[PDB]
Amino acid sequence: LMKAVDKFEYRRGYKFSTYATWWIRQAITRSIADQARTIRIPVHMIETIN
DNA sequence: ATTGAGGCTGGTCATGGCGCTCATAAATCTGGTATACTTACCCACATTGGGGCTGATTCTG
Repeated sequence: LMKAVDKFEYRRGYKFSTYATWWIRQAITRSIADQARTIRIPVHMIETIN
C-alpha cells in the first residue's frame, strides 16, 4: 500500500482502491512465493507448479 | 689371484591419455509494472502471590 501511494495519480479520475488492490495483491503473492517454504523455490517455478 | 663376458647400475627420446584452463550460450534466476469498484479475523491436588476485607492500636471532632 505504501508503494502504491508513492505512485498514485489522481488525474485519471479512478478511485484509489482500484490502483491499490493490484499492488497489495502483488506484494502479498510475492511474499508468499518468497518466504513461505523451508526450501526456497523461484517465482517462475512456483507459478509453473500452480 | 688375473683377465674374458653376463646381469645389472647409471641416463635418451619422446609418448599418451589426463587435468586445468578459455570461451560460448541457452536455460535459469531476479526486478519490475498492471487503473469501472472490492475497507475491523475467528483432570484432581498443593503451593505462592495479588487484591479485598478485618479487626485493633492511633488518632480525631
